[PDB]
Amino acid sequence: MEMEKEFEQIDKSGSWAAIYQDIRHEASDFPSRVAKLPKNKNRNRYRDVSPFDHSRIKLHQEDNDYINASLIKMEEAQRSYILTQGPLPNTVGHFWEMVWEQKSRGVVMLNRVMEKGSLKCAQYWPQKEEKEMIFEDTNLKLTLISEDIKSYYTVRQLELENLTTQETREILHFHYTTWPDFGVPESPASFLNFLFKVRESGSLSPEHGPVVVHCSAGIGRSGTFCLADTCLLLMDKRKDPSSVDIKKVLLEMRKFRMGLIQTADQLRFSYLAVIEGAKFIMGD
Repeated sequence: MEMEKEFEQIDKSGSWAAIYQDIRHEASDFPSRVAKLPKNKNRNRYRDVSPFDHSRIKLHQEDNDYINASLIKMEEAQRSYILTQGPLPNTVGHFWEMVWEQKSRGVVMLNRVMEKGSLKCAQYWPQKEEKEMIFEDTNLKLTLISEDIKSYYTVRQLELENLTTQETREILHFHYTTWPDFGVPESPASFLNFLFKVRESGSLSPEHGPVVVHCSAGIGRSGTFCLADTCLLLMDKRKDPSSVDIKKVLLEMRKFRMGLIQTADQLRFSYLAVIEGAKFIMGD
C-alpha cells in the first residue's frame, strides 16, 4: 500500500496511537545482561534504555568493555548505524574511544546540551579552537578545527588524535539544533535538508565505519533519522518503491536496539518525512 494513502487513512481515522501500540507489542525482546551489571550503573543515563547483548558495541579494553550503544545493520539497504545515548560526565572518554575504534567519519547529534531546563548530555566537544580537550582515561585529544553555524544546524570539523600512536583523523560533527523541547517539528523540510547534508559528506558511506548518531536516550529522534534514511534508500533501489513498508523497516531496526521511535507523534513525523523526501529520490 502506497504509504501516502496509508497516511491519510490513519490521519482521517485518528488511529496513530493504535498503530504505534501494535509496533510496541510486536517488537523484539532480547537480553541486555551486560548493561544491567552493577559495575555499569553509572554508564547508563536511563534505567529502561539498554543495548541488547547481541548487538552492543564493545570497547577494546580488557577492564570494562561496556558502552550504551548498538550496531543497527540494514542488510537490504546496505547501511549501518551506531545508535547511542548522549554521553555522561563519566563516559565522554568512552564515547570518543568508540568513534576511534569503529573508524567512524561522522557524529550526528539531534539534541541541545540543555533542554527543558535540565542537562540532556555532557559538553563533550571543544567550543574554542585554542582550548582543546584531553580524555586521560582513554588517551585521546580532541581539537576544534572550524565551525559553520546555520539557521537549523551547525557543522563542525574536529581533529581526534590517538595519543598512544600519534595518528590523527578528521571527524565531522553534524548538530541539528532546532528540534523543539516538546513534540515534533511542524514540517520535515529542515530535518530532510539536514539528512542530505550528512549524506553529502560521505559520513554514511561504506568506505568509513558506521556513523554515530545520538540524542538524549538514543532511541527517539535518533530512530527517526535512521528510519527515514533507510526507507528513502530502499525506494531508490527497488523496482516498486510503493512496496517499502515503514512499519516493517522499523520492526527490523528494533531487532538491534529497543524502543526506536518513542511516541505516536514521532511515528507520524517519520511517515511525513519519508513521503516528502521521496519527492526528490524518485526524480523530482
